[PDB]
Amino acid sequence: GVEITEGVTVTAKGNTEGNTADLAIDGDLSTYWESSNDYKWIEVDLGGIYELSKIEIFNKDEAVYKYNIYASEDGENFNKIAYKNNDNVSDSNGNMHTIDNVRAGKIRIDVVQNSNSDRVNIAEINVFGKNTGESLPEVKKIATSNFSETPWATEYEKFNSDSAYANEKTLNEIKNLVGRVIGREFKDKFIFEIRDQLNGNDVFEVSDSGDGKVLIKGNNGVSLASGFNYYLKNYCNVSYNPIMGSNLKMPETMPSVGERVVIDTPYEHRYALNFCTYSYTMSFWDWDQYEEFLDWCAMNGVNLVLDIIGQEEVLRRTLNEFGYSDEEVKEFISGPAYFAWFYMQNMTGFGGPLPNDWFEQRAELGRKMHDRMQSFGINPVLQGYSGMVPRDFKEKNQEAQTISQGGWCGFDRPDMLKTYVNEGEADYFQKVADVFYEKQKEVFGDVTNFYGVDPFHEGGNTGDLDNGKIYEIIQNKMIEHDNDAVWVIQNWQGNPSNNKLEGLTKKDQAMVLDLFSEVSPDWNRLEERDLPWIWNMLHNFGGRMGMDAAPEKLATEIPKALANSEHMVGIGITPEAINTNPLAYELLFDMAWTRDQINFRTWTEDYIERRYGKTNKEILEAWNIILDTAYKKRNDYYQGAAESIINARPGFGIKSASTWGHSKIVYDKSEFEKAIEIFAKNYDEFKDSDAFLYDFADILKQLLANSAQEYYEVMCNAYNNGNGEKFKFVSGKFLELIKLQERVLSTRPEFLIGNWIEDARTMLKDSDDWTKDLFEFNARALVTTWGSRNNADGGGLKDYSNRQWSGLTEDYYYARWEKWINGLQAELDGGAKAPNIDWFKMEYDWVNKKSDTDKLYPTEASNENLGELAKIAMESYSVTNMDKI
Ligand SMILES: CC(=O)N[C@@H]1[C@@H](O)[C@H](O)[C@@H](CO)N[C@@H]1CO
Ligand SMILES: [Ca+2]
Repeated sequence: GVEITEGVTVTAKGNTEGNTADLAIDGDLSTYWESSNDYKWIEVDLGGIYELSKIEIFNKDEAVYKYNIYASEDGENFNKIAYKNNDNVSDSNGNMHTIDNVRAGKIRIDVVQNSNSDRVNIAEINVFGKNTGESLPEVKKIATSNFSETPWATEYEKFNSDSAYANEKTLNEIKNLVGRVIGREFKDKFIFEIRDQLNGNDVFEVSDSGDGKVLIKGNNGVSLASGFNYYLKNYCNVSYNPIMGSNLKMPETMPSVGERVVIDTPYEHRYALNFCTYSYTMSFWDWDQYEEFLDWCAMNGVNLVLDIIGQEEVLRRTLNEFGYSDEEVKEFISGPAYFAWFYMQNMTGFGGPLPNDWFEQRAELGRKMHDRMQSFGINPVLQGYSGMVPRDFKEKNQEAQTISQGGWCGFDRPDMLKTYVNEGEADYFQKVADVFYEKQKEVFGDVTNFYGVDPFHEGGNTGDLDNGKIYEIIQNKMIEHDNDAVWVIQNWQGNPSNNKLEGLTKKDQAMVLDLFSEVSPDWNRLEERDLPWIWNMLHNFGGRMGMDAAPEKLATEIPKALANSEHMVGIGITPEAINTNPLAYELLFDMAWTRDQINFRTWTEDYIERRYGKTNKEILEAWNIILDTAYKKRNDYYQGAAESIINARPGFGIKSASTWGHSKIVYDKSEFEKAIEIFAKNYDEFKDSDAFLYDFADILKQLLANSAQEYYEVMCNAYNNGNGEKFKFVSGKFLELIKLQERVLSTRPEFLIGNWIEDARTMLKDSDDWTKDLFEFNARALVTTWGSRNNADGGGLKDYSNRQWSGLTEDYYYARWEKWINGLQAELDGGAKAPNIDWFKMEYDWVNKKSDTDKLYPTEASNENLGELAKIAMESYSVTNMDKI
């Protein structure tokens, strides 16, 4: 094990001025590399492959550093060979790590923590090993297939050109949906038929075949699956929701339909998904989860779906034509949990770089999905182009004209190409837009006419440019590459302004999603300008959880809008995550199949019976309590469910966990608790229904969140009044309340942080330790600090995506409240005034832990008895009995 003192080089992706990467290997403890951004790692090339025995690391000062060390012997796979995670200070002796004679040609050191500073540093790194005499192999450049080369193109064109082949494909796939949803044994109890549209509208039919089979007709795959769904819900008491709880118990014999049914929808489009859904929910989904979602979409009538899968390969091909290497593209693109804000032009780089094999795998996932969407008749919304480029685009393309977009929550927005230039100037918008659309075809082929792009989303800068001309040129360029193109435009807090929208010269080739129609509708100005538009329920913000829904508005306002408009072309959901309140989403898509207002109370009565497989007068009573409290119609502005005090940074006078959220419970808390009492009383009868268990946990965790808020206010008066003994008692019950909450959360697999993290770590096959640790960082950061310090704090993003999740509650939310409570108690006991707590440092310490070295979170839910937990909460942690407590 001889020290390697020749041929050693190093790179980094960032450094503060005069603290370059090479200063970590110059044999001088007085010079150091220091990080300047969130790339906190350096990569050492050893000038050959050595079997390493020791790695020695010196820091620039005496802080507590934590870091992870990776090695590669093939040039591609960097696996973890050592780490420091104890709390020892660095000193002048350095830290020496034993390596077990691991072959390595390259080494990565990632300094994730410095107790003294946001920035990390390495003064010296020495490596000890024996030469093997071998050199690393040249690593294969990124290669991806053109669509036309693949079997996907063959199958896609065959569907297009052969109506008989396509109908057989659609009918066979619908049969496969039946098998996946309710069981293979039910596939041959259904006969599916393509029919025509009913006077220009999508339509389905359900009826008896004559021999005890169910005959379902529909004009395309979505209508057929919606007919299948209609039959399950109205004749089988069955309810399908692969994300939020199902009752799939089929009768012993197929129920007969009786009088035939024909049902159509007046909406050309039924739309689903926010850009944000691709991050807060779908970041680590595999094909199995996409297939389920599409089965559920088709069954709920969905036929228009935002689709950004594999767009990284589209952008790689595009930027490669303008002076960007693959490595530079990977630095530009974000990590896997941040594509929502990368493609909305809000942020770059953070969470990356993506692995090299990312690009082909995701292009293949996208092609897989377009085949299934084609079978069903679901239109994807691919990408438009508006001028997004990296900030160094002019450095590489000197004649290009760009506009700096400034910051977004402490992130650097990408630049924007000037949408038009002067005569004599080069028009790189035309150049890059031409390539972008052409490369998108190369990756996926002609799969849709709908394209989504949103310049100046939540900021940016229009420079000297005219707002209307900008939108005129973007649309014209889109139509140039697809004559039937429809630009799908988000409508969010009054933007894009009327002046922007009036620049659209082809109104029929634009479609505006009114993003927030169930709380802050903004479609009148779209309707006035004869712009096709869609009525959308947003409902969910950041995946933040709680009992919250607007069923009365859905049942009334949607048909009212259709009766008072001419350019309402559909309805949709725009949730930032799909993880809460399945009633809201079931009801929205149901409103596609009526032109009249419906009764939301009686609809809910039918819904819960098929959701639980059974019903009675007590369960119905509890849900009418829910309808009169958490789901009651309101007329204020609010973003998502009222937040749980448990999830907020501890402090005085807290009114929300997120920056733009709300913690006020607008219903009577003791009234709502009656729903929990009724669920507990009927637990033993309904416990065989997983959806009942799902909803029980939902209302019970809402109960403990509601009561915790009351205990916090008491806890706060005790301190402000100096009553130490009372504070100790109230805060003791508070922490005990959270402990009980953790047990409730533990019962649901949907609430386990271990599932979120494991999905991140396993979403690619044959990925190295480096990639797994980096993906886990994406998963941990998104639901806590969101970004690093300037994003969480100065940017306002801290706890934006806070989740009432198992494990995360124990190790994050409880830990914060415990540390704050201990500080206040010491002060009240005659100690020094409680220090200010740098919350972000503590939070980022959890963000950077790894599942394979620190603590592995479970993927299996517990067996705790919700009914029993409900009794404990009512007796010892409730609002009703709070004065006895
Ligand atoms: C950090 C975040 O998730 N910000 C989202 C933004 O990305 C989204 O466009 C908007 C409308 O859905 N809701 C939030 C902003 O108010
Ligand atoms: Ca040095």
